[PDB]
Amino acid sequence: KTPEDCTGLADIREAIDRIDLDIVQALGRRMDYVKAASRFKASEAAIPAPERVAAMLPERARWAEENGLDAPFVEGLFAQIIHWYIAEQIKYWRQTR
Amino acid sequence: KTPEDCTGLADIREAIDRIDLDIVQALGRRMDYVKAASRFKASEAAIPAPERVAAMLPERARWAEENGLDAPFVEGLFAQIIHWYIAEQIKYWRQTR
Ligand SMILES: O=C(O)c1ccccc1O
Ligand SMILES: O=C(O)c1ccccc1O
Repeated sequence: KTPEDCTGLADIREAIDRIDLDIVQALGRRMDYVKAASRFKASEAAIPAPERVAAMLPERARWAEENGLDAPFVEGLFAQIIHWYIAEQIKYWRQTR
Repeated sequence: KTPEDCTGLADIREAIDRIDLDIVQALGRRMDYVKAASRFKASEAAIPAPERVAAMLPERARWAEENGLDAPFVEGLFAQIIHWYIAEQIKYWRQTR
């Protein structure tokens, strides 16, 4: 149901649970691409790609802005996420070669 | 392209940007449902529903477990997301109710 067709918290919570599961499934598939990424790193030191992160974060802020969400909170959340995936990628690189 | 069909970082980053966009879009729609939730609350006090949050978090850990992601990271990320939405819902309630 749309937010305005929701008759109570049962409806609201079904939709929220679905959206959050979608997010979890996307973060899981995100990990697949991050591991695949390590095939195109020339060295371990290539992994963090700070210029790439610098480009990503304002992009995510813009998306926040365009979707009616506080840009600082979303951008900072994605800073945490991206740096966490980087850390995982390093660990994965080390463990698989 | 699938992670395994990606032929370089150009392909990897296209898919990651698509995934991160879907996540921002989903957080955007989630906000609509959180604000709609408020017309089913009594005062600033019924808003945080601690019994609801407590059931939510290990459900999110489980989904992370089933999607091959570190469960504390995902559980911790959602504690952060959920508590920020509660905050926004209180602000929203003050502003409109
Ligand atoms: O996960 C990412 O988005 C990322 C970005 C830059 C470098 C390494 C990474 O894992
Ligand atoms: O955003 C939520 O998931 C939430 C959960 C419990 C209480 C208030 C809320 O906004």
